[PDB]
Amino acid sequence: YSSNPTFYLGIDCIIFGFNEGEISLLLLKRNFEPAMGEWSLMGGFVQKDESVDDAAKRVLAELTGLENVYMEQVGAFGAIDRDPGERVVSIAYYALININEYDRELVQKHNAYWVNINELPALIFDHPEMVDKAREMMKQKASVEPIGFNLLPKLFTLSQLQSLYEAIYGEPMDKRNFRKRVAEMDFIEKTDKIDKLGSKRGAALYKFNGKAYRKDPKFKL
Amino acid sequence: YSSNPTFYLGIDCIIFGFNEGEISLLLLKRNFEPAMGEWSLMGGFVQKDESVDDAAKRVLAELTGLENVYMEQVGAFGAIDRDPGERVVSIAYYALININEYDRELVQKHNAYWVNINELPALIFDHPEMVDKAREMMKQKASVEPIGFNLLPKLFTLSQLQSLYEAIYGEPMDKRNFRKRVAEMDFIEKTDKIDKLGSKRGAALYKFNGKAYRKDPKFKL
Repeated sequence: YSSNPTFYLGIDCIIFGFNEGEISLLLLKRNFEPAMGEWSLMGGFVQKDESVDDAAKRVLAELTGLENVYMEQVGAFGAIDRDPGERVVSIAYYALININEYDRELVQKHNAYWVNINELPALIFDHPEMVDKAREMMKQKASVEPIGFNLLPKLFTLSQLQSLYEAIYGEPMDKRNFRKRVAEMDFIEKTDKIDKLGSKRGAALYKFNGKAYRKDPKFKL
Repeated sequence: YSSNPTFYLGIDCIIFGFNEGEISLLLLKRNFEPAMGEWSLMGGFVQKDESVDDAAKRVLAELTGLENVYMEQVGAFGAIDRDPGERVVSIAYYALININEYDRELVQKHNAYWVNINELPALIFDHPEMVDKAREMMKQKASVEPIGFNLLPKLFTLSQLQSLYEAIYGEPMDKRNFRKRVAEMDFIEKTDKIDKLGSKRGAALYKFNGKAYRKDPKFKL
């Protein structure tokens, strides 16, 4: 153990949200050094008293004030010169949150903004490569697991769910087949509530229950 | 950067091979401390002069003498007490090699043995959890990419290819549909060579060319 070097261990969060048709990431225009004024993911460092997963949770809560967040580890990024300051190996995670539900004041302190995932600014270091990989993993996984519902409020319309999925895959779906495919899922249940987008339009709301899903975990959408 | 701790950065390789129907891992019965006499993955440590990926390659070559090996990063394992000695965060990779082709002498020095992935001994620390995750990733990926061919010699029979796939999924396939599905792949080409398993039996040999695959990269098996 002792003849080997030690490394600063970074945490970087790719924070996904969904709103009005598009998938956005929560990014920081850095107040601080290095690369001041440039865009980046939310970052921190693993501490001696916490696991790497717990560091991810802390860093995310620091920005958002959110806990019990769906998170996935993306990977350990460890090119020698990835960060020009000192050597840092960073573990990237992605997170899927409800965009109506984070802590606005914390976001303001970090000087963070939501940006459309298809219209991102240049990001520092190897952050573009972290985003690319997290996207692929998320697309891969959201086609066989119900992880997408973390991006939606507890109650959602089918129009929104469809729109979510079109945004995830950058491709429009057949409305007919989609609606059917959802009706065949018992754990996506139709409620007797409606979304009132303005005085003159409504739409039926659904909810996902993970009890019904976990008793029969079949998902493909 | 400087107010944060630094960590020993481990490398752990899950080394997959394929032979006579079954998938095996190359494991070490440790000559050395800690946990002497117990079974583990092949490990090392990231050095100051190498990227994390390059450390993975080195550690694997140390045991096998192999280079240009198909490898995938599995993840950063960072529970505080994962390794009871000092704190180590370890990056697990998996590797897919041709079992006829490694360096026997290096394997002997490390006191490593091939073991059936379904009949593994107890492994130390969080190595079981690394193996579990690498298996899932490998199964997931080998169903949509031609990564399986790294586990086979350059020339293979369809009987072997089938057998490989049955072992990957722990499930027998329909011989008929399988054979057809392969005929529909131009990049799996039939040669005029035969495997001579003993004096009295042969079978037609095929090869994968990644040129033909990369020009039209469609794979599902």
